[PDB]
Amino acid sequence: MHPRFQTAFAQLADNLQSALEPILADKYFPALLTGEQVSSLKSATGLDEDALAFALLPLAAACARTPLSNFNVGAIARGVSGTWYFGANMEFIGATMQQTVHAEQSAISHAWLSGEKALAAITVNYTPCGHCRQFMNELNSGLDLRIHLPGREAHALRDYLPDAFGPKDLEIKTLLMDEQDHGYALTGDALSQAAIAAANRSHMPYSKSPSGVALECKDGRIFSGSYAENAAFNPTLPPLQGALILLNLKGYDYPDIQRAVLAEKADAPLIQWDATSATLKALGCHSIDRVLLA
Amino acid sequence: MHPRFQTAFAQLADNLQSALEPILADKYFPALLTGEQVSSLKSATGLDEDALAFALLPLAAACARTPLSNFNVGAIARGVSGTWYFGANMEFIGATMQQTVHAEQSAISHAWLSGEKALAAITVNYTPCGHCRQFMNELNSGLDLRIHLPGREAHALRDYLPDAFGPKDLEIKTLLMDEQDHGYALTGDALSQAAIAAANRSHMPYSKSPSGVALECKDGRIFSGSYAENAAFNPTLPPLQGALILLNLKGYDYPDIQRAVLAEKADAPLIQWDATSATLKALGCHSIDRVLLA
Ligand SMILES: O=C1NCC=CN1[C@@H]1O[C@H](CO)[C@@H](O)[C@H]1O
Ligand SMILES: O=C1NCC=CN1[C@@H]1O[C@H](CO)[C@@H](O)[C@H]1O
Ligand SMILES: [Zn+2]
Ligand SMILES: [Zn+2]
Repeated sequence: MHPRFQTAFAQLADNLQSALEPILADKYFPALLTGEQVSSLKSATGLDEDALAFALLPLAAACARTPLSNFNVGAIARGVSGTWYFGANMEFIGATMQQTVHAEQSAISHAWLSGEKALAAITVNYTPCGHCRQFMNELNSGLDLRIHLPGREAHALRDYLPDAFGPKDLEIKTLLMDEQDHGYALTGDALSQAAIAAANRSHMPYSKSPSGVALECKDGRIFSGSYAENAAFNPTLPPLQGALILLNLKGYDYPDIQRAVLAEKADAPLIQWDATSATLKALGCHSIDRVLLA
Repeated sequence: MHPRFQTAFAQLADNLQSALEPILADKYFPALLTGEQVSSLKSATGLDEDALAFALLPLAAACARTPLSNFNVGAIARGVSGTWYFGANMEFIGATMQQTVHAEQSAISHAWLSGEKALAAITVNYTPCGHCRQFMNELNSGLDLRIHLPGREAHALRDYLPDAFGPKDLEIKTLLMDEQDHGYALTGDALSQAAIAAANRSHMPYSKSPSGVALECKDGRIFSGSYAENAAFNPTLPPLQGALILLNLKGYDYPDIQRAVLAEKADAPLIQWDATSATLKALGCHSIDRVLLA
């Protein structure tokens, strides 16, 4: 078991620990649960989904990286597919506040990047900040998304975001998690191609600047991230962040990072290049390349 | 009159135009109104504050810079001092979504930077995004801040941000707009000293990384910006943005920018350097220096 979970695990109910023991066994437990797994857990404990989800929060929170806040936040996105994805906040020393990732954004991207077509709900161990409520309203699930918090009745997003601002406000018809393929040809080595394919799924109706980032680990494993714009602009998820989310959730660490590539247009109104490099260097990765879309 | 206002102005009621004619006369009308001015306006039109504020929105919106969205948003912060500050969104081509500024952040910083001790209300021509609701909850006015939108009853922030996340959540006691002075000694030329003094007023209880940016225009005018952190991290206002807000609001343009300086600690957990330079270069400013706090 991945040391991160150690303590959390020790804190679970016996019947839960038992059901989990085998799953968390693998150090590379992918911070996610399939329907089947979920079902199994429900049988072993008497928990319902909602209560189960809350019960797991602490494992999700155990994946947090909070050098600054020391405030660990865990979230669980529930796929319409039945799969449940963990998510946790990340803070990067040597960068800026704008590079931070919220437990909520983590889980949702985890899901999205993983191929999830839509979410049904999200559970968080702490009420969501406004930035995250806004982020959520970009999804194809809209204001209907249900949100579960400890010691609270559940609610739809619309409740947490009254008189909401969103894509419609900008006359945008395609939502995040909707299907997209920008059609760029894949080229170069593996890393580049991963980066480009990531750009191909990017959500960028506002600026129209597709981008993607792919990271290669020491063991040759690869994590890639897609750009996701947001109607309110700022809460947009940069492509780098996507990759780092996967990387951390999947059990790796910064130092495991070998080289990275960023793909984007050269003539785009917005440019990820600087922020990607800077942050990566901050994390200690020095090999970064950029590939130009067309 | 500053060409930007041209059309807006043409759209105002006659008695309003009249009262304004003289104020807006100056090309460098500072996008702000003192109590006296306000009073005057009320007398000339029969408007009450709330209605007056709405009536002016279009001038505030006229200060917007929206190369991307083409979506002009105006806001008016009302000082407890009686002064009213304009605010408008800004989008920067060649940068990233995270560098964007919301009409709301503009007005509030305008006020804060100007020396305002606290706000009583804010009026916006469009419902606020979640990022801005969160930004607002960092202020010393808390959830009480009143928010006025067109065709809506007014409300407190708490209404737009139910079950809010904020500074208290992190056990923070000093709010934005509260009084602060970090006490760094001022040194170097004027520009540096402006930058450092800006850092001295910075709000950064979370990361403890004070920073400030000062810009020098062709005419030798100087605009400076203070760093303002936010409990939810991301909605934090970088120091550069502060300066650019002032610069644009006060009637200048990017090209008027001569040289810039950024002051910050070298050993700070967060670092503004990269983003500042990058964005400034994007705006076409090549002279940037950094000064190290101590
Ligand atoms: O992830 C969440 N969710 C609820 C509220 C805040 N945060 C995060 O919690 C820390 C405190 O802001 C930062 O890492 C930030 O991203
Ligand atoms: O300034 C505001 N206030 C209300 C909602 C959005 N925005 C802004 O409006 C444009 C559309 O998101 C961007 O410039 C963004 O900063
Ligand atoms: Zn959040
Ligand atoms: Zn906003």
